[PDB]
This record gives sequence, C-alpha cells and structure tokens, in this order.
Amino acid sequence: GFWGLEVKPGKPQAYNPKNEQGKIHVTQATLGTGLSKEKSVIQCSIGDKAPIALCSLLPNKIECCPLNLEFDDDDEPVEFTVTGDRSIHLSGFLE
Amino acid sequence: GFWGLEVKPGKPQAYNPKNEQGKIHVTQATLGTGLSKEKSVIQCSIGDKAPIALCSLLPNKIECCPLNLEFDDDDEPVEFTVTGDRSIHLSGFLE
Amino acid sequence: GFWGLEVKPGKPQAYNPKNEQGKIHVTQATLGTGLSKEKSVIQCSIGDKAPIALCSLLPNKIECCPLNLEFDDDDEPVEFTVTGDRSIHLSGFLE
Amino acid sequence: GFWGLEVKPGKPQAYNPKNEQGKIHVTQATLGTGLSKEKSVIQCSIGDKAPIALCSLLPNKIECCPLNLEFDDDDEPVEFTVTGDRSIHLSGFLE
Amino acid sequence: GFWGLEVKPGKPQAYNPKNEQGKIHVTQATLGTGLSKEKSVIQCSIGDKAPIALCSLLPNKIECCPLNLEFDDDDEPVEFTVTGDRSIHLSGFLE
Repeated sequence: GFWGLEVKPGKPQAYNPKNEQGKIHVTQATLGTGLSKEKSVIQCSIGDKAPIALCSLLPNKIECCPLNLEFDDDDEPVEFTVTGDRSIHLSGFLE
Repeated sequence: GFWGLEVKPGKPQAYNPKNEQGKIHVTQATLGTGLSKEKSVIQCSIGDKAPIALCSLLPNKIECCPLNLEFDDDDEPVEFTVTGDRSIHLSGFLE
Repeated sequence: GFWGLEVKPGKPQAYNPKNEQGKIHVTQATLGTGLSKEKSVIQCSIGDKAPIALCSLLPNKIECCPLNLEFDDDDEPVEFTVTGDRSIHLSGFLE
Repeated sequence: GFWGLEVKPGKPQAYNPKNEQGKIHVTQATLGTGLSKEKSVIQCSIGDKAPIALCSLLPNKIECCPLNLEFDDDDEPVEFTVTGDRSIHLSGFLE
Repeated sequence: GFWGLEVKPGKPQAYNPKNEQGKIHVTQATLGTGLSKEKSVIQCSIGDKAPIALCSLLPNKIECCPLNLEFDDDDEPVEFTVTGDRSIHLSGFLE
C-alpha cells in the first residue's frame, strides 16, 4: 500500500504514525516545487529528544534521495521539521 | 518476474495494479529518451488524495534513481502523473 | 553466491536466466572501460514487450548505480540491450 | 522504531549498542550543520581492529548517503570516529 | 555484526569468505585516503571466471556507493582487484 506525506516548511509540523494502519516505510524524500536554491533538511524529533537530520536535499543537484526509515506506534510524538521554504514529499509503503 | 511500465508525459496516465498477478515493486525510475533539460517528476495520486511526488529526475545529471515502492490491489485508483515531456520508465519485479 | 554478467554494447545481447541455479538479483550496474562520454542505458526486453530502460549511467559522473531487479525462469526470453559503446557490468547475487 | 545518533567530530566518540533494545539499522548518514567544505568520513572501529570507513560525505555535493549497516550486542566495543568538524547524524530503525 | 575489509590497490588481493562465521553482505564501497583523481574500480573474480566490475568510485565526486552483494562459502576462490592507487573499504554486516 502506497504511503505519502507532504511536510510543509516554516512552522514545524507534527505527524501521528497511528493514523495509518501499518508501519510506515519512508523510502524516499523528494523536494517539492519551489524557487529557492538553499539546501533543504528534514529533521525528525521523537519525544523530547534533539532533532536528528534525516536527509539533506540540494535543489537542482539532488532533489530526491533514498531513505530506509520505519515509523510505528511506539514513538508517540513524531515531529517533522523542514528547513528552507520548499516542502519535502515523503513517499513509501505501509507494513 | 520482471516488471516494467512506461508512463507517458502530458496527459496524466492511469494505471491498474490488478492487471499483474502479484504485488508490484517499483525499484527504479529511468528517464526516457528526449531532448528537454527540464527536471522531470512522476507523481502518484491514490483515490482522491493529493498527488505525492515519487521522485525527481534531472536530465544529463540523474537519469535514474532507486525507488522502494509497493503497489497492490488495495488502492483501486492509481493514477501516475509525469511532469515534462520525457517518459519515465518504471522497472522492478512482481511479488 | 556472487553473480556477474558483462553485457556488451552494439548488437543487442540475449541472456538466459535458467543458466544459473537460483534467482538472479541485479543489484548494481557498473560502467565498463571506455573513452566515450555519451550516456549509457541498458534496456530489458521480455518476450515481445517493448524494452524498458533499467538504468542510465553517466561516464565520469555516475559510473555505477544501485538496482533492485529479480530475474527468474518465468520470463523465458530475456534480452539485454545496451546503448553506447561501453559495456555494462551487472553484479549481484543468486537466490 | 526510529533510531538516531549524532556523532560529534574531533575527539573520537564511543557508542554502546546495548543501550537500545534491538538491533540498530544504520540506513543513513546525514551531514550536520557547519561551514567547512572538507570531505567528512565516519570510521567504525570494532574491538582492536583497524577503523573501517563507513561512508564519505561531501559538503554541498553529497550531504547524505544511504547505508545498510547492522549493529548488535555481539561487538562489545563500538567506537565511531568522524573526520572534519561537522557532526554526522546516523538515522535508521531498531530491530 | 559489523564487517569490514580494506582491499589494497596494485597487486590483486585474494579474499576468503570462510574466515567469517556467516554470510558477508557488502553494502558499501568507500574510497580510501589518497591524492589521485583517477576513477577507481573494484573487480570481483570467482574461480576462473572473468572479473566483474562491482562498482566505480570517482574521487571528489562519488567517494562511496551503496552495494548489495552476498558472499558465502560456495565460491571457494574469491579474488578482489582494485584499479588505481587508492584502497577501497568494503563495509557491511554478517549473516
């Protein structure tokens, strides 16, 4: 089952893994539409832990990058932060 | 079993996962023949949900990119949209 | 068990998956030795179907690229076509 | 379950796999914030063995790279060394 | 269990998979330290078969590349050849 999520830039965006039925496999991060040349980073913060940079995407150089991440119900607060002004599309599959 | 699909640009193209016997693993997106330098994106729309950018391919820079996507019979309407004028070949395997 | 195959350019080259004992996992395509700068593409044609571009390799920029392809005995005619004049080494493992 | 670790540069940093409940899958190395252009390498030393370079990251060119590494309780001393002055965020999942 | 091997350049280097307890997963090839700009290739020769190029690494452009290779006890003679003067670190995990 295909899975997708657009994580908007600016204000950091929360995400709830329990919304989906099964485990989320984040296998790709794709840069959204935009005009800024600045490097874009998506950071994942679990609970009160410090954010961990999932990947770095370079506009016009590397606009997509493979990922291998698994999100389940165990980490109750999942909070995605995106640097820059371009959205980052996370794609993958369920279970 | 090898699987392949050429998703044409321009008018967005529907796809029916039930045509194949088993689950489709989309493990690669390869840029088709063409002369345009513009960045090419393939977007996947499931049902009425907003399209999610699967990957971004740069002509003459990144003409192929690994993917890890699984398509099955559960998502009845699967609709592939390709930006640009170059076709995008999706390759992988069944089951 | 390691698996490898050099697919020569020019005249398109047939391949028989039944030669090996188990399923072939094509996990990498590496550009062979050569002097041409042109982009090299390996296309896979199964039966009478149209060729599907497996990957695109750029000399001096991207001379290798990860793949995730599975070839078994079910597809009787497997026919590899390579664009350019550089051979493409397919590497992986069996079963 | 998401896993993350920031490996600081400079003095080499020890890591204890037994802290986590399950096996650690290091599936990505992402360059941390910084201004240096020099290439950054994270080296893994197990026991008394010589360090093995896990990956090389180029600032402003390749700031993230996929990995497939599994760390468990069997290797008691695990010692991460990072070259350069930029931290390297290791991300993945447990078990 | 982490696995690592430094394959030296120059004279081609033999390797014995039976030294390790379990199957070797070669999931990454990282360029070693060096000053040469020439492209570096690691070739795998099994038995009397012709060498198959595992991957091609470009200094200062692509110093690491993901791999998916499995080496076991079945291929008795495994012989790694590295082009160039830079060593290539193979990293992965056992079993």
